[PDB]
Amino acid sequence: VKPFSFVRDTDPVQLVNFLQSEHPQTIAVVLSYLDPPVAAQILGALPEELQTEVLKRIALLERTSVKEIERNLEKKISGVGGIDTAAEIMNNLDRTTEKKIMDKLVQENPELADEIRRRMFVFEDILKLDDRSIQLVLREVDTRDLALALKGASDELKEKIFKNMSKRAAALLKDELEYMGPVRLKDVEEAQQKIINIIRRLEEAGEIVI
Repeated sequence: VKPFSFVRDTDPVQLVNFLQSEHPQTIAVVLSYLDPPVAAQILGALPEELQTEVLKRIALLERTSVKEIERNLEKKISGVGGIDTAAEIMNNLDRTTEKKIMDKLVQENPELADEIRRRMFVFEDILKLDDRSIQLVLREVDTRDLALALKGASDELKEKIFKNMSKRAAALLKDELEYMGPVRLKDVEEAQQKIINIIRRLEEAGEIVI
């Protein structure tokens, strides 16, 4: 079973009560093991002074120093946490708290802040992109992944994507949808994740405009 799994079984406040007086690092460890919405809920309820530091430690969980990297590597060779975890927690925080943590990271860890922000991109964020960028992305997506990803998108996002496809691609997509049928929710999920990865890569290449 997974560590800290008894957390959803534990009380609400007594939970924040104990974590409050623990070392930030110890806090980072416990939260990085929980479902993000749960972690975001706890994080936002922690004393303001711990929020940023704890979020940063979650982001750099086993990357804190060259020594830590060297040690962790050796373990895996012989016998959790990270940027994604942090970004997922930030997406589930209330806007206000999220903004405060991001503003501080921008000031003290500008790079890490940038890694987290870019990792925070969700499928609906595609609505933030301009039409040209969207077309750029579409050329990198196969018909089936697109169809799957769309079964989990808002009608508005559906539209903005459609009006940006080539006539031939749109026809192929429509065909897929017609003979696709019901699908496992997790397929819709990885399809969207796949498109998101394409976006994350196209911006690392500095060719994606918001």
